[PDB]
Amino acid sequence: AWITAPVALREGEDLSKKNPIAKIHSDLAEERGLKITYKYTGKGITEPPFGIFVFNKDTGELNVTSILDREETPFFLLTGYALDARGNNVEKPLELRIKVLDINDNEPVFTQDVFVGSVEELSAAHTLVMKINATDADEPNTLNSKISYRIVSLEPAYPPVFYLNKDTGEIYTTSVTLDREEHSSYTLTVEARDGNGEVTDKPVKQAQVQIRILDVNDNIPVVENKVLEGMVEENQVNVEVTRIKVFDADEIGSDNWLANFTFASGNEGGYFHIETDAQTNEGIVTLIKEVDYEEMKNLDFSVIVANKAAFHKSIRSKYKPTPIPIKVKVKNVKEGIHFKSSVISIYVSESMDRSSKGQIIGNFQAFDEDTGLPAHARYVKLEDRDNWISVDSVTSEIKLAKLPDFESRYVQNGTYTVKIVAISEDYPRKTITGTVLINVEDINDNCPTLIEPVQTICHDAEYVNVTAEDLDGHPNSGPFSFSVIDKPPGMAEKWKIARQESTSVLLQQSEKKLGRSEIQFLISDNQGFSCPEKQVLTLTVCECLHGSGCREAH
Amino acid sequence: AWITAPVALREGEDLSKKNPIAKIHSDLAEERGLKITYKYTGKGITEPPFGIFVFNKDTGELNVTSILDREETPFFLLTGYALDARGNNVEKPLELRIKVLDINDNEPVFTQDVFVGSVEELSAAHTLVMKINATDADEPNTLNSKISYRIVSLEPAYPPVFYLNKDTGEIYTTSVTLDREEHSSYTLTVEARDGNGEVTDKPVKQAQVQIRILDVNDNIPVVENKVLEGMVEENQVNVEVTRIKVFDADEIGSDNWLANFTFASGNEGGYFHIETDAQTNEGIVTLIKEVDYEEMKNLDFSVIVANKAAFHKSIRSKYKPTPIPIKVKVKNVKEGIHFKSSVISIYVSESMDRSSKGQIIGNFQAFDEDTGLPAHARYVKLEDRDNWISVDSVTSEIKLAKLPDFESRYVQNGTYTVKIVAISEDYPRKTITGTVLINVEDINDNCPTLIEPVQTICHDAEYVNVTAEDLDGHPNSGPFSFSVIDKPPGMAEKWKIARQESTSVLLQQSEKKLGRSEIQFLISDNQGFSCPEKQVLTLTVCECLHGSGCREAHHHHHH
Ligand SMILES: *[C@@H]1O[C@H](CO[C@@H]2O[C@@H](C)[C@@H](O)[C@@H](O)[C@@H]2O)[C@@H](O[C@@H]2O[C@H](CO)[C@@H](O[C@@H]3O[C@H](CO)[C@@H](O)[C@H](O)[C@@H]3O)[C@H](O)[C@H]2NC(C)=O)[C@H](O)[C@H]1NC(C)=O
Ligand SMILES: *[C@@H]1O[C@H](CO)[C@@H](O[C@@H]2O[C@H](CO)[C@@H](O[C@@H]3O[C@H](CO)[C@@H](O)[C@H](O)[C@@H]3O)[C@H](O)[C@H]2NC(C)=O)[C@H](O)[C@H]1NC(C)=O
Ligand SMILES: *[C@@H]1O[C@H](CO)[C@@H](O[C@@H]2O[C@H](CO)[C@@H](O[C@@H]3O[C@H](CO)[C@@H](O)[C@H](O)[C@@H]3O)[C@H](O)[C@H]2NC(C)=O)[C@H](O)[C@H]1NC(C)=O
Ligand SMILES: *[C@@H]1O[C@H](CO)[C@@H](O[C@@H]2O[C@H](CO)[C@@H](O[C@@H]3O[C@H](CO)[C@@H](O)[C@H](O)[C@@H]3O)[C@H](O)[C@H]2NC(C)=O)[C@H](O)[C@H]1NC(C)=O
Ligand SMILES: *[C@@H]1O[C@H](CO)[C@@H](O[C@@H]2O[C@H](CO)[C@@H](O)[C@H](O)[C@H]2NC(C)=O)[C@H](O)[C@H]1NC(C)=O
Ligand SMILES: *[C@@H]1O[C@H](CO)[C@@H](O[C@@H]2O[C@H](CO)[C@@H](O)[C@H](O)[C@H]2NC(C)=O)[C@H](O)[C@H]1NC(C)=O
Ligand SMILES: *[C@@H]1O[C@H](CO)[C@@H](O[C@@H]2O[C@H](CO)[C@@H](O)[C@H](O)[C@H]2NC(C)=O)[C@H](O)[C@H]1NC(C)=O
Ligand SMILES: *[C@@H]1O[C@H](CO)[C@@H](O)[C@H](O)[C@H]1NC(C)=O
Ligand SMILES: *[C@@H]1O[C@H](CO)[C@@H](O)[C@H](O)[C@H]1NC(C)=O
Ligand SMILES: *[C@@H]1O[C@H](CO)[C@@H](O)[C@H](O)[C@H]1NC(C)=O
Ligand SMILES: *[C@H]1O[C@H](CO)[C@@H](O)[C@H](O)[C@@H]1O
Ligand SMILES: *[C@H]1O[C@H](CO)[C@@H](O)[C@H](O)[C@@H]1O
Ligand SMILES: *[C@H]1O[C@H](CO)[C@@H](O)[C@H](O)[C@@H]1O
Ligand SMILES: *[C@H]1O[C@H](CO)[C@@H](O)[C@H](O)[C@@H]1O
Ligand SMILES: *[C@H]1O[C@H](CO)[C@@H](O)[C@H](O)[C@@H]1O
Ligand SMILES: *[C@H]1O[C@H](CO)[C@@H](O)[C@H](O)[C@@H]1O
Ligand SMILES: [Ca+2]
Ligand SMILES: [Ca+2]
Ligand SMILES: [Ca+2]
Ligand SMILES: [Ca+2]
Ligand SMILES: [Ca+2]
Ligand SMILES: [Ca+2]
Ligand SMILES: [Ca+2]
Ligand SMILES: [Ca+2]
Ligand SMILES: [Ca+2]
Ligand SMILES: [Ca+2]
Ligand SMILES: [Ca+2]
Ligand SMILES: [Ca+2]
Ligand SMILES: [Ca+2]
Ligand SMILES: [Ca+2]
Ligand SMILES: [Ca+2]
Ligand SMILES: [Ca+2]
Ligand SMILES: [Ca+2]
Ligand SMILES: [Ca+2]
Ligand SMILES: [Ca+2]
Ligand SMILES: [Ca+2]
Ligand SMILES: [Ca+2]
Repeated sequence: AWITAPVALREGEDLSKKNPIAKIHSDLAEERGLKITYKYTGKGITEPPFGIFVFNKDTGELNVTSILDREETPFFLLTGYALDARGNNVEKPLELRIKVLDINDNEPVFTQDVFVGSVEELSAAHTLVMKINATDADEPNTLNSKISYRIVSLEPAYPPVFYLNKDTGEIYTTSVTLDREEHSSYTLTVEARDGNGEVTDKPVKQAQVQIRILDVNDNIPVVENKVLEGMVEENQVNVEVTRIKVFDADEIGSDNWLANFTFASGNEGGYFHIETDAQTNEGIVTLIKEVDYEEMKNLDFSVIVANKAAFHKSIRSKYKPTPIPIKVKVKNVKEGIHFKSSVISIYVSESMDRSSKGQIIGNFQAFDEDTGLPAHARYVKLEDRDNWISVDSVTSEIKLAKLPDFESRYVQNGTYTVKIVAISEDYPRKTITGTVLINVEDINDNCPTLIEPVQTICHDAEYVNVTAEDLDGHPNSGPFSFSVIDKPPGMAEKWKIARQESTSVLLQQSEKKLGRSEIQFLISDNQGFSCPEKQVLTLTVCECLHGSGCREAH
Repeated sequence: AWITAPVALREGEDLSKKNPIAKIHSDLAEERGLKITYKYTGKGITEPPFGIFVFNKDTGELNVTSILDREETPFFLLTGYALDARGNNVEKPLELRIKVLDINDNEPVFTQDVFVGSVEELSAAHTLVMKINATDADEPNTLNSKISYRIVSLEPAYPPVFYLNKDTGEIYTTSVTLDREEHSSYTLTVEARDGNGEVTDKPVKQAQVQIRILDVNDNIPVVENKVLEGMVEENQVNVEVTRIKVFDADEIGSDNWLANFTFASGNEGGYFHIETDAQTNEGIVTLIKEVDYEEMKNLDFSVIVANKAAFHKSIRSKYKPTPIPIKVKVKNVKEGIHFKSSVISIYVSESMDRSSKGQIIGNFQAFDEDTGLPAHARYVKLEDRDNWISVDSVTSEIKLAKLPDFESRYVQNGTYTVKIVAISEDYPRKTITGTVLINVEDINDNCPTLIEPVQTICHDAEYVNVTAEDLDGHPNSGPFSFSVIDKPPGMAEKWKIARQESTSVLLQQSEKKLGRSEIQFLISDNQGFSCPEKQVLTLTVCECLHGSGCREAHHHHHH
């Protein structure tokens, strides 16, 4: 059938000047002579929003009542009827579309009053940072809804490092590089415009953007101290040598900023310890060992600075680790007298051919440690158990009082020890102790003698144990060599040697007669030496009844 | 079916921005996937005026091409079609009316540059004088065509005595009464306006109307204040006596203004005739009968004045006829001698016993008409055929010259007529004639005599007719009495009276022989008189030849 021409009406205006906007009518009223009542139905009449359209039952004319708004109603598809007096259709109901024409009656508005994004420092060009957005409620795919995003102002404005795509709202990084040390945070006011995106004096909606620039370790540390010299006193420990103040441009607090240290050379002795003070970013070096001013050790050392986190690839190999030298000066302190060595060893001999009672054999001179010169003092002897030595009270010269005896009970590991003290003149009177190590030469002045030359065994005895004693130390005692001699003749076969050891021997009589024998030995040193005295063993073999010692009278 | 809502377009305007003004379409194209072509027909496309609308065969859109003028085309009733490729209908053709909206783009204009109308004087209020008209070609029954008639300027502007209905254009009279004697014609300029009848500085078309106030006789005539005496002469006729001048306020020339006259008293004799002069409005009185100064010296009379037309009902019962005095005196004229009567009667007799030859028997005295006295004149006889009279030239005395005879052939009806003339002395000779009628007494002096005493009849005749003659007038002639007398004896018995007429008689003789006879009569008068002479009839009976005359010889004198 025929399509009824649709009606066009503009939004947001009074349309009373266009009424009636439409009129339906049947030719069955005049030609066929029937009273027909017209009525419409549809959105705006029988459906919401109500009270938009009204109609005359008799004429069939249409009427606009209110102002249309296409943002709420894009079109009205209402239908007209022609009814008889009863209420039935005399004509097939027609559809009449009413199109509402768009007008640009609402501005683009941002989804947020404030946008926030972040981008890393030294980012490549055209790196997407973030994206802003807005919406326009007007007719889609028309200039009334085409948004154009623009940058109003910027901080710190110059230079420009952000490009705002006006069509997409995307923000990119430009070809100018970002440097956080130049500008950490960018705050930016944007704008959204309607139509053709033409900048006019019209006040349009605007939001703000806040971009935070992230940090990278692209700045090498630098020492700020003018004078770099350490300072410690003598005989001190756990003291502050120096504080190495270092500057770093990167983000304060971060591992990209935190100073970090390593000894290059000079601390092989382990005299220093270094650690970074994270609050002042100072390298704290301290003494972990006492130093003697007089020994005059050079404690100078060198150190290398870097960041706790590695350097950015952007700056690597542009960095050469150059060791930073640090001289350290030491303070002298009045210490008073001392000995050039706490212990001294003087070597003496047991023989008279070199050692003699009353010969000088050394001194224990006390020096003033500060000036290193000999100081006037009063020396005194100490703990001389067997009175081997004499100490002069003034000159400190030491001389023997006896001939040393290596075999003495007071000698241990071949040494005879003696303490001595020295006292200074004037105040404050200081007392220092010394030690002398008297190493006595062991000479072979002892020969192997029997400890039990006379003894008496049982008849059931299995063997006899002969044992010797040479008080001499190695090698002047060592293993003995035993030798039983044939005196009287035949006896050498009567008394055999079964087993021998280093200082003893086992002896077995073959025939096993019961009586006393005089058995001479020649027991010789490891050097071959032997006693002038004859080593004789008087052994009496007795008849032992079990339990008892020896038989009686019978 | 559904009637398509018509589309409206304003005339006298460019409609390009409104195109396409309309569009038809079928849903059979989209649903059925068929190629359809649309087309329109009607006034503006296929009928004149042409090329006003054009249409797109494919879309079905309509367009207007030129500027419209609804005064030429009020609307366009065209019809749309939907056709397939073959050329047949896929939809019922719909009617699509295109209405043209009016604009007030032409002004009201009068049917004529000038109107003329008429209204009678002192007409009642709201009397329709006339009607003016104007036309507006714009849409009927709209303010664009509602005309408003108004009076621009009137002369005399004041007072307002005309009301012009702005809606109808009709002109009426107001309660202020019109007086044509004050103002005869109103010339009047009117105007016609468009819209709601609002008077603006806009130049609108204007016309002029001319109104004539027609006259009515509502003003009574008035005569001058002088006495109007007149004077005519004696023996004059058809002469102007006087001119009665009369004034009248009504329309000059009209019968409401024309003086009119009726005689009140003094013209019973029919001596005067009056007729009004239409140019001067004067009453022209003229003498239509001669007057005698000796008999009448004054001819005074009266007339009353009115109008030729009747007075208007408004002014009637206010008019009171006042007779106008007209003294007119007659002037004497020398008329000279005259007779106190043109005719005289004189009685005379035929007998000598009273009338005598030479006796005075009357006079014909001439009098001087002016003085009434007897005047000296010379009198003379006239037409006296038989000389019966002598008239004295000096004294006018009349006397016989002969004895009058009643039987005279010159006498007629017993009267004898004779004229007389009198001539005056001094200059000029006036001559007057008189008449004297002389009546004569008839006396019995004639006797009945026979006219033919000698006769000759035939023997075939059975009677003979004898006749007498008495020349006297009645009664002295009258009937006769005849008597045949016995002389000689015997005659009386043979000649017998058969029958007698008044003046004659016939006789029959018994014997009737052939010969002459002597028959004596005594014929007596009606008075008894008879002739002194013997009255004898000599009758000769002759043979006759049964035809006529006497047959034989001597009875003829000669032949
Ligand atoms: C034959 O005789 C020697 C000599 O000793 C005598 O007889 C022994 C049985 C012991 O009673 C001795 O006290 C006595 O002098 C035997 O002695 C051996 O040597 C010494 C003691 O003589 C022992 O040496 C050791 O010393 C270390 C520290 O220096 C200790 O920790 C040990 O406890 C021990 O004292 C050694 O033990 C001892 N030998 C033994 C007991 O077998 C010797 O052994 C005996 N036989 C032979 C074949 O000569
Ligand atoms: C529907 O809308 C139509 C169009 O606006 C309205 O119809 C028209 O209404 C006006 C206003 O009453 C009428 O004109 C008026 O005339 C009066 C006096 O005649 C005058 O005082 C006003 O200033 C105005 O000029 C007009 O005749 C009428 N019809 C048409 C065809 O225009 C109507 O009021 C609306 N309502 C309904 C119920 O349809
Ligand atoms: C920029 O703003 C736009 C517009 O707001 C965001 O786009 C989003 O578009 C979605 C479509 O997915 C819309 O929400 C959706 O509605 C449809 C039907 O109307 C529904 O089917 C989906 O389930 C969803 O609800 C919406 O218009 C819109 N979102 C908002 C919050 O408005 C876009 O995400 C924004 N950009 C950024 C970076 O936030
Ligand atoms: C404007 O219309 C008027 C009135 O309708 C016409 O003029 C007047 O018309 C009347 C009616 O005819 C005239 O009266 C008489 O008309 C009859 C027709 O039956 C005619 O036979 C008579 O002789 C007489 O004319 C009237 O006189 C006439 N006059 C005037 C001054 O209007 C006319 O159509 C238009 N205007 C004019 C001014 O004519
Ligand atoms: C019918 O009316 C339309 C206007 O609605 C005319 O169309 C335009 O004509 C002008 C001049 O040629 C141009 O703008 C375009 O060619 C047409 N369309 C548009 C959208 O502008 C059309 O000319 C009219 N009459 C015809 C076609 O005969
Ligand atoms: C003036 O008007 C009078 C009255 O209208 C006229 O009078 C009549 O004249 C006729 C004709 O002879 C007589 O029969 C009537 O008797 C008259 N009537 C009256 C009332 O007098 C008169 O003729 C007019 N006179 C003139 C000269 O115009
Ligand atoms: C005698 O003759 C005369 C004339 O010839 C006649 O007289 C007649 O008288 C009558 C009166 O009765 C008159 O009319 C005339 O005088 C005569 N007759 C006429 C005119 O016809 C008459 O005929 C004779 N008389 C008689 C017969 O008695
Ligand atoms: C920083 O300290 C690290 C351990 O945290 C240690 O290896 C060195 O002293 C410094 N730097 C590097 C790279 O090792
Ligand atoms: C000194 O002697 C004892 C016994 O001879 C021995 O065990 C010790 O090892 C020696 N001292 C040292 C340091 O060896
Ligand atoms: C005579 O008088 C008579 C009678 O009236 C008349 O008939 C006749 O005409 C008159 N004739 C003459 C001449 O007088
Ligand atoms: C150290 O030795 C003695 C005691 O140990 C003191 O008396 C002396 O003066 C020195 O200070
Ligand atoms: C060394 O020796 C004695 C102890 O034997 C100390 O008391 C003295 O002061 C010195 O330091
Ligand atoms: C020798 O040894 C003593 C302790 O036995 C020390 O105190 C002294 O200083 C010396 O070195
Ligand atoms: C009238 O009559 C005669 C004519 O007969 C005139 O001549 C005479 O003069 C008188 O006037
Ligand atoms: C009367 O008679 C004669 C003629 O009859 C006139 O001519 C004369 O004037 C007189 O008046
Ligand atoms: C007598 O008769 C004559 C005519 O017969 C008149 O004219 C004359 O005036 C007189 O009256
Ligand atoms: Ca809107
Ligand atoms: Ca909108
Ligand atoms: Ca918009
Ligand atoms: Ca940087
Ligand atoms: Ca950085
Ligand atoms: Ca760093
Ligand atoms: Ca020191
Ligand atoms: Ca020191
Ligand atoms: Ca020894
Ligand atoms: Ca020794
Ligand atoms: Ca030894
Ligand atoms: Ca026009
Ligand atoms: Ca018009
Ligand atoms: Ca008047
Ligand atoms: Ca008048
Ligand atoms: Ca008059
Ligand atoms: Ca006279
Ligand atoms: Ca006179
Ligand atoms: Ca006579
Ligand atoms: Ca006589
Ligand atoms: Ca007689």
